[PDB]
Amino acid sequence: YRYTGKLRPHYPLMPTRPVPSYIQRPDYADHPLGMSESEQALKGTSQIKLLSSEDIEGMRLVCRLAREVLDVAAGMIKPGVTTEEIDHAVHLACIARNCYPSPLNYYNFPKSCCTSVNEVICHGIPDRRPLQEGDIVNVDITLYRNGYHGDLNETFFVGEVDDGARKLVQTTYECLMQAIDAVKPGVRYRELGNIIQKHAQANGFSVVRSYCGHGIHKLLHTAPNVPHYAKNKAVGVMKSGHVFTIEPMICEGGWQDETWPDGWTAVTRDGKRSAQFEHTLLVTDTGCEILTRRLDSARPHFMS
Ligand SMILES: [Co+2]
Ligand SMILES: [Co+2]
Ligand code: NA
Repeated sequence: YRYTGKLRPHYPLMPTRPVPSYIQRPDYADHPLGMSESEQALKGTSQIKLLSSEDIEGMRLVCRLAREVLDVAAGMIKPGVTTEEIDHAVHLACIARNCYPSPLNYYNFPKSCCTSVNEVICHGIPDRRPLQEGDIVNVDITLYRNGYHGDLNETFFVGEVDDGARKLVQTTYECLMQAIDAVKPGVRYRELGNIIQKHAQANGFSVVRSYCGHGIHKLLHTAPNVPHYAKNKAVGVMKSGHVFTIEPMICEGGWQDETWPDGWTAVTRDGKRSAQFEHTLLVTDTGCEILTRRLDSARPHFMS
């Protein structure tokens, strides 16, 4: 394998962390290949759940808890901390809130969150590498509580970063918020990619194509499929009670991605940096509820 950049995996990984049996587990947790029966049984549909009041409550709860866990991780971002150390703290924080870390054994994914550094686009595997001054790192938190998943991520600065990092991360956040600001009943899912790419391109950045936002609730990913690039073919129309993510991945260079031999880590083919932000959203009649929002600050962590 030829690496696309400077980053390398730092093995071995610490042994898999167990989750006490009293925490309720999603179906894939105990599947030998981490496949999800319940996702399989809805594999290939494009019908979008309209959430019940019970569902809405379940999604508010897990999404609030997911935010608390991201906030734990955010508190640890500094030079010298390894992504495995972050993942360990995330693992314990999920358990402390009676949640299962959704990534863990999802299709045999080995860790309890995704940590994506620099040229990693998404799905980086926490490992023994200490963060370096100048890095950018995304932590993507998914929790499972009482049958529901919630999903968010932020990109963070590790110490002082260069002007390119500041611009990439600011622009990515702007793309997310512009997309969120358009969400409301009657809007086509395919429209969000138009808004995102327009802002990305205006700032000299490209938009990852191979990864999309997604429905989420009792399934970790389901309809709708939500591309972040212009003139996509996404199917469907937003309706009150829809819940899905918007999670744009923006790149300094080209949009092309490839996967490491680990089968998870997605990287820019050119080795240039990529940043991401994600919220889980619930479509309401005036617009949407940002289920994963910060409650105690107006702004994401990187603006500190
Ligand atoms: Co997501
Ligand atoms: Co996510
Ligand atoms: Na990155």
